[PDB]
Amino acid sequence: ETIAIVDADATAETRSLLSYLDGVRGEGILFGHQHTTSFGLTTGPTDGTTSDVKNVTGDFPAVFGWDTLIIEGNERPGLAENTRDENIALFADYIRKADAIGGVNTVSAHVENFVTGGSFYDTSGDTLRAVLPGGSHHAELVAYLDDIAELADASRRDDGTLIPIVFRPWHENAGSWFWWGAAYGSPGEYQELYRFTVEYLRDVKGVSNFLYAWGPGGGFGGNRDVYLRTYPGDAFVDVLGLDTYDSTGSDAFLAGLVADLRMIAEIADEKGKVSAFTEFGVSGGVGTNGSSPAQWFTKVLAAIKADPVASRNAYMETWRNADAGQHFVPVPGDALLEDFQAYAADPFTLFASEVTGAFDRTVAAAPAQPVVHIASPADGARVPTTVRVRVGGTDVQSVTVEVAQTVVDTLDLAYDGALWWTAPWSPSTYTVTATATTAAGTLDVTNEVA
Ligand SMILES: [Mg+2]
Ligand SMILES: [Mg+2]
Repeated sequence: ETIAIVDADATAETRSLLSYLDGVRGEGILFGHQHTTSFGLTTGPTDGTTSDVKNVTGDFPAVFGWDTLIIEGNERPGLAENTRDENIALFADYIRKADAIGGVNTVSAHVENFVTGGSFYDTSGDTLRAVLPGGSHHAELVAYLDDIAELADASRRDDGTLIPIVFRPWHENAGSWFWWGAAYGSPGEYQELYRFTVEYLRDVKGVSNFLYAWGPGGGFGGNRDVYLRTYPGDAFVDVLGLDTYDSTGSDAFLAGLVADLRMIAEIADEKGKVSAFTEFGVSGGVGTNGSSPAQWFTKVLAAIKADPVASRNAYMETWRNADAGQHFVPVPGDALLEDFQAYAADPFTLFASEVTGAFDRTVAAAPAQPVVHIASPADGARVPTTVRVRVGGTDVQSVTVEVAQTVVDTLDLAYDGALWWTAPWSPSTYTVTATATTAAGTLDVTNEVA
């Protein structure tokens, strides 16, 4: 078997996981839970071995979700008193335990606001643009990504084998609740953020156990044009996702959801990639500060199962069981408990003990697709600066840039020794076209800038 994978030199276990995730589509959907062994309402103090899901269904989820907030010391097992390095050691320990249980690990990144010192919910500071290549706070993103690379390398089985992780950075960017969202950067600025993240981890740090997930949000009504507006590209994404919460349980909701789920499944099928329901749940959760829409879990599942295309999604993850006010997996006292248990007992939903042959497959990577993109200035950006061009997946002889408004400037770039071909530029709508002469032929790309 030969598969399209973002990291063409990913570990055998990592290519196996991507193979497994595609093959499971339409046969069964893996249930996922965020912080499943680190936050619980029925577990007592957590140590990476107990889960609310296990306690109420008799099995751990098939997908264990985590966050880089652990590294920051803002979420258990991470502690604010700890160094980032000991938080990383705790993080890797919990991933190791999940793997031993038989689950698949996924990691999101609720990244701190580098500019303001605030949280991921602080949308001031112009932080997205500040962390892009050439940005005033770019070094801080680099430091943050180094910690992630460190975590990836610490995530090893007892025998030394790297545990595959589905890394899902910069999620829900079609909305504006996070500082990396749609109101704080053009689609092109977001794309360069995502591309840089992949390239820094894979190419500069040599991370080999990552699959890359991208999930811009939910509620697209099956509109591919809106959904793919911020699509980073085939060379950057392994898993296409969708994040949708509801508390109505209405026919209108389920119809819109099915439309989005078949949309992502079609796109993934066409591209030879995987699609997944990356986040789902009752809005506000199922606790005292949430809702109990009648039979919500089984209604969602029935709507998915009834559709032969919508059901072609590898996993569906719900959110963290923080406290009585805010939790997403029902516990005794919650009206939705029995319905979740019914959802869990459905043969279509897969839990930890039902995950088999995920990591031991023999599969080859398709050769990496050659790419060129202008990292600065990003498409849609407002502009002395440095033009940065990335050429990946091939040997490069030269890179030339033409600025047009009629051509007003021609730049010959030089390789910087690590990532970009660059040149100085001293600049009402410019067109910036990069042309790379490579061993895979001529590649070009055009960014439009104000
Ligand atoms: Mg590598
Ligand atoms: Mg089941």
